[PDB]
Amino acid sequence: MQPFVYTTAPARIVFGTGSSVGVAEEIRRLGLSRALVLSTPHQKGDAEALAARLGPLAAGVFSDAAMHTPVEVTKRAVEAYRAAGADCVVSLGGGSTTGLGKAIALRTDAPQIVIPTTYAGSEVTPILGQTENGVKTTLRGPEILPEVVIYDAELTLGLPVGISMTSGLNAMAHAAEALYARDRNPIASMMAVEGLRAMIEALPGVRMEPQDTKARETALYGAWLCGTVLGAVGMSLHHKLCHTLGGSLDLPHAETHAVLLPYTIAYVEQAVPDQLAPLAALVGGRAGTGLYDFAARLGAPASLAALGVGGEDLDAMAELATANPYWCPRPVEKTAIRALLQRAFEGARP
Amino acid sequence: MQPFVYTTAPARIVFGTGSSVGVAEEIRRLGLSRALVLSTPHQKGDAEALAARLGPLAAGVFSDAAMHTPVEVTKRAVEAYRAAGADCVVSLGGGSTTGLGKAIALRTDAPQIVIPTTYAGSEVTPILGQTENGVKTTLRGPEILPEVVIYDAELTLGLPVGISMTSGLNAMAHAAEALYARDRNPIASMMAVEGLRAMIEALPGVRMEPQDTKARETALYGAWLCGTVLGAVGMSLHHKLCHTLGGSLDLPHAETHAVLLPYTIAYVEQAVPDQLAPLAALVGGRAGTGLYDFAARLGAPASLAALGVGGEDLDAMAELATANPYWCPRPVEKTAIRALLQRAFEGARP
Repeated sequence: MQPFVYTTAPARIVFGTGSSVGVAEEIRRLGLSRALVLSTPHQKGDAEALAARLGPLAAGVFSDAAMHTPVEVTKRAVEAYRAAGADCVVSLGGGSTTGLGKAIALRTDAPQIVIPTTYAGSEVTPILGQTENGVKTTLRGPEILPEVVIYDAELTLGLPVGISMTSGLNAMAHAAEALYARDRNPIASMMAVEGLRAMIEALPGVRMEPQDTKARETALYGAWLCGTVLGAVGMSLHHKLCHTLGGSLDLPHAETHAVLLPYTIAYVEQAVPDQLAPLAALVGGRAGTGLYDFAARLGAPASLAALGVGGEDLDAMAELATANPYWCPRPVEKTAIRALLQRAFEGARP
Repeated sequence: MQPFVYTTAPARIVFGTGSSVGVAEEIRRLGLSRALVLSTPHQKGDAEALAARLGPLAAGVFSDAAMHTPVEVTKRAVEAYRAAGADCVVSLGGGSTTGLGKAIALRTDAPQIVIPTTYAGSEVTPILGQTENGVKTTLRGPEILPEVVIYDAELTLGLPVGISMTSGLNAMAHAAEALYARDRNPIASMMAVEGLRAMIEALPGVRMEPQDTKARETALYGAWLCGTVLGAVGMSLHHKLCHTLGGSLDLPHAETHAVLLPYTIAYVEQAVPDQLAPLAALVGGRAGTGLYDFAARLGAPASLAALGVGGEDLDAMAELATANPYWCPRPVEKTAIRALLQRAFEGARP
């Protein structure tokens, strides 16, 4: 056996269809009483309805969360948190909403109750990416990890199919990289395999019937495990490239994951195919090409060209990706990253 | 899916052969500097050798750890801890030594760094048993769960084969009951299966070659996961029966588990075969009868009669077993418990 470290941090994860009826009780369980409910504009009404349900337990709604968690928006949200007299945040939504809550927590020590409605998995990680002056940078710390998460699959029925598929691939990216992360361990790897298995089973079902509560519950269960293993063992080249392009080119985030994943996994698989073998098994092929084929079954975008990236962007992106790199089992110098980005731009099978 | 709550607390688990060289580093990482090193009288030499190596970071050695964690010993240990200006404990050795550290932690808030040398699994539970002027008590709480565990298989090579087998079966019992816990969750269940797989692989290897570090590492990995699930979810018939029956008759603890497990698992398996299916699949298609066959493979005692129990004792045991009502997936009824005890007394196939 390879040596390892396995670490747990304090968290309370509530999982079940209809579990979101318990938001009030979870606020009270923390000894708190004035939540700022957070959303993007895409779930503004849902946030307002939740705030109304909370009554005296809601201090207000901030519905302006933004992709890539830009510092300008965080500054507004913190001012709103302070002015409202809030004592916690309730983050209703996807990864952008969770990210805002984390950015507020970093600045204010606000406890977070997160109600995820996508497969981003941010709700169970101590990691925060924030964008400032065209660069997204990541931080990790106990201040960032949400105290409480409420998983209610009924809240995912309305997630549009397209973003359901690419958010699903975003979840899979977490688990795939967990298999070869610097801080990998056998339990995180077991959980990563189960998360991948769940996503591979569920996403085609969700595509076939977006209102299928069984397929939605399986996908959300998978996303929980995929996010958990990201939080536990960290990340590598794939996440670095997503953060680089996402931040700097303002690319659609889940879509960037979906497009890059077959290429970044194919690259790493050349060096550690044994570590990626369990993923290769689940996709019924090689890990990289198998992901490309699976993403095609889901109808996900397959090229960076489809995301509006220009060939002229790639040099700068390859250079930026070598600043503050994430650990990788293969060397990831600028020449190699540029070639990988060229492959992803073209969108052909790895 | 069955809804669940998954709660974690802070813990760092360091796993690897030779890892015990890293105790100083773990004390430093906690920001602590005055460790009271704990042991039994036998491991006094080992404890003093560790304290010497710790230099500035050791406050002293207390080497009077005793079975069942008697309050008289704890009082002397706490007096030593407080007089030395200690700020944590290092619990080197068996379950008794882990218990002493927990008893000190209860009273002093001492962080615990546990270096287990057995399969007790106490190092990853929030449970503490104590004896006070003869009175055995059990408590549980977050203050009891050790902050740090260092698993070094090289420290387990001296565990005699007999107790290795029966304590290994006792560890498996935690995982088997975790699969049907009232508060079962997917992470505890995955851990449970993995712990069972590890013990099923390792224990026969240990029996063949007790000095084999590969088999020993796998067994210690199994013990960690089985202890973790003991710590995470509620046990049931098997544990309640071993506790009451072993406690009342002062029967050898691990041996009682080893004898009863096939029968108690068989009993529950009649009602919830699907929950035990992941275990049944590891032991030939039926969990209860499979565990009977597996235990025989290890040379474990196979009957209550082999543990000194007489036919005339069974009535009283059945009364004790049904004296204190608790949750089980199958009704616990005296008639069925009588039949279970008779089968266990005879050492017959379940």
